[PDB]
Amino acid sequence: TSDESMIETRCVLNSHSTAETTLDSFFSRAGLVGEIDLPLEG
Amino acid sequence: RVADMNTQVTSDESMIETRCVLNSHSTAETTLDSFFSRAGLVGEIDLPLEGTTNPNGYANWDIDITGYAQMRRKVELFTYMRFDAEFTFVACTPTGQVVPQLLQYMFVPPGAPKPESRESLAWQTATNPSVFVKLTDPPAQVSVPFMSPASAYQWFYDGYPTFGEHKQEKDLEYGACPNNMMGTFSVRTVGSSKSKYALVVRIYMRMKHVRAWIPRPMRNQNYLFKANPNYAGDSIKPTGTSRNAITTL
Amino acid sequence: RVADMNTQVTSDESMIETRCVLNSHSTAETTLDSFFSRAGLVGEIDLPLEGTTNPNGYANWDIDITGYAQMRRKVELFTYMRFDAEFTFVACTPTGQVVPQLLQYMFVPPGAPKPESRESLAWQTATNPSVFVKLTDPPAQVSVPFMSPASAYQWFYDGYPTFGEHKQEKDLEYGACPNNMMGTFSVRTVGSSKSKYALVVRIYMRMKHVRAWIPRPMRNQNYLFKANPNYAGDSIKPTGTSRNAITTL
Ligand SMILES: CCCCCCCCCCCCC/C=C/[C@H](O)[C@H](N)CO
Ligand SMILES: CCCCCCCCCCCCC/C=C/[C@H](O)[C@H](N)CO
Repeated sequence: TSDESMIETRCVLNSHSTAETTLDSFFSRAGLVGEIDLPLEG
Repeated sequence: RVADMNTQVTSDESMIETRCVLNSHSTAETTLDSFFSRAGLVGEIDLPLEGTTNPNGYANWDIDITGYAQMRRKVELFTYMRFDAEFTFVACTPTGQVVPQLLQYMFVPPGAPKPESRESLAWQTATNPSVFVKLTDPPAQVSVPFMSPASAYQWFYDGYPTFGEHKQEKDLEYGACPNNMMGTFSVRTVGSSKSKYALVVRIYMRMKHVRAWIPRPMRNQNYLFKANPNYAGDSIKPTGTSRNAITTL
Repeated sequence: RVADMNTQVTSDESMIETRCVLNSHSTAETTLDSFFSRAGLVGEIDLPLEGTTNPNGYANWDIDITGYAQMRRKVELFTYMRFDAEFTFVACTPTGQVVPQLLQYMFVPPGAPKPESRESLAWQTATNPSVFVKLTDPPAQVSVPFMSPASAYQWFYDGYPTFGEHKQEKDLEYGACPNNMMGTFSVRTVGSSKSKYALVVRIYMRMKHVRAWIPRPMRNQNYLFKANPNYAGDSIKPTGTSRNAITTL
């Protein structure tokens, strides 16, 4: 509850960016989605 | 209700008589962005064919740049040190040969699963930053940001990470600030079967946008262990060369 | 950079129907300056001829107004109580006779020497406030200020005066606030030889400019010891009279 109704708080300047929790940050990372085998004798 | 709540005609002047000297001498090469933005060897990864070091074609190199004396002494001139890093990986045969082998560098941040094998499912790198590159390609260069939870990296941590009583079994935790260990750098040969080439991955790291804070004395003793200021006590050498007498050179 | 540093037409109205009543009823007699500015017996001093109480013609009465139940219960309605006192001393024979005897009342504040005899050198009263008066004279009346180091007198002191561990031998110090003990009230017969009259000095004390703060429950038990809320545990009586049954009167 925004830390105010539970404890006494000081002023904190939250220069904490939320840009890394976006979908374009959480999902724009290449991951293995397919492996194709082209063997010689298999 | 309480009210209590450039030489001109010790700056060379007080010691000798001086002429006017126009000092067009730039200080731009002594900056941190000049002294530290030079890539140095911070890691070497061995992927041999018959050796017992990394025989399965994969290796998990814990990110610790204090493994080589040159760059370790360079960065250990300070304690607190915030920078972005240009990481370069020069993969080659132990004979120096450039073999047609495909490798997968993978940055494994703390908490991410370290691969237990060459064909591990952690190599799918759906969220981990990973590099796919051949040895015939030029060395893989990546820009690594300042990733520490702290405001700067900390080559000297006078303290312990955890609480509780610190016995001799937990004495290895001294100086190990987890603001500096940033997971492992995982290398594999991308394939089900064992690679036919012995491989050496040399990590060269160049720090950009460097900020460093607290200068300490340099390292005048031989480094022995990574992230450890331990020195050979029975072979302490002086900071420099010696003289047969003080009245002579 | 932080920003954190008189009845008219429950006031008789919600229960019954009321008429308008002009309440010209003064509240001036229920004030502290009305309830407490009445002199009461706070001390009796015996100076007999053959008794062992004060046989030498002098007495040192420690100032403690909790010696008589009426005024003690009056003032003990509160804890904190700041006032100036009108002290009256009615000296007489134990038979009530008014004898031609000269007495010396002497206020001995804490630190001042208590007289060890009738002819003590403390009776020179060069700094101590002292009263010289005959028994044939009217009772000696003096205005005593508010002399406490505290902001009010304190008939109940929930604590100890000194520090350190409080054993059973030091248990008598409980409730003894030295903001209230104001030395002794010393009486003598002014003379080298023993007075020929048995004497009784009755201290009557009237408090003026009274300020009292914290009302407590009154005293519903019999007082036993001065400056002590001790009660007879095996003979605890109720606050009032009893009834044979609750459905009857
Ligand atoms: C795709 C590869 C990405 C590589 C990411 C590398 C992370 C760079 C972090 C470098 C910061 C210092 C690392 C550790 C510091 C020291 O060696 C010791 N812990 C302190 O003595
Ligand atoms: C010339 C005679 C002067 C007489 C001076 C008398 C001083 C008056 C001080 C009265 C204040 C209270 C005295 C003590 C209070 C209580 O009896 C107990 N200490 C508390 O229970």
